[PDB]
Amino acid sequence: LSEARARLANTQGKKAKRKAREKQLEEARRLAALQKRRELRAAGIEIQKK
RNA sequence: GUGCUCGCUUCGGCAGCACAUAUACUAAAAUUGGAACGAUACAGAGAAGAUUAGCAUGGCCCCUGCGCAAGGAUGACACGCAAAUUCGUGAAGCGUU
Ligand SMILES: [Mg+2]
Ligand SMILES: [Mg+2]
Ligand SMILES: [Mg+2]
Ligand SMILES: [Mg+2]
Repeated sequence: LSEARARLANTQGKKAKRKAREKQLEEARRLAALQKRRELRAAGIEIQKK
C-alpha cells in the first residue's frame, strides 16, 4: 500500500528531479554568495570578481 | 654611375648632352587585451516502477569530420506556481433616494 501511494503520486522522471534539486542548490549558493558579498560590502572590502 | 662631346683642353678639374626616376602591412620593438590542457573541490547522464535502442524538432550553444555522411549522453539545452482581449444569476442580511 505504501509503494502504491508513492507510485500513484509520482509523475516526474530523472531529469526533472535532478533539475529541481539543482534549482534548490543554485538558490542556496546564491543566498550564500549574497551573504558573503553583503558582509564584504558591510565591513567594506572591494574585492572584484570575474 | 657610365658613355659621347672635332668642350674648354689637359690627361687634373669643370661644362653640356644622353641613358638611368620613388622600396617599405615602414621594428632588431614598446604596448594592448584574450587565451593551455588540465589539475582543484562540487558534479552524474532522457522517456509517467526498474533496465534501456534510438530518430528528430528550435536557435545569441558548440566539438570531431572534406562532407548536403556519420558521430559527440537520443551531443547539450528545452521541464514551464504553462492565466491573452472580455462577464453575468438568484435569493439573504444591512444602510440609502
Ligand atoms: Mg524510467
Ligand atoms: Mg546524432
Ligand atoms: Mg542511450
Ligand atoms: Mg539531437
